[PDB]
Amino acid sequence: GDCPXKPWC
Repeated sequence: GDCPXKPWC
């Protein structure tokens, strides 16, 4: 759920 906005996303 860490997306969007994430580097590993």
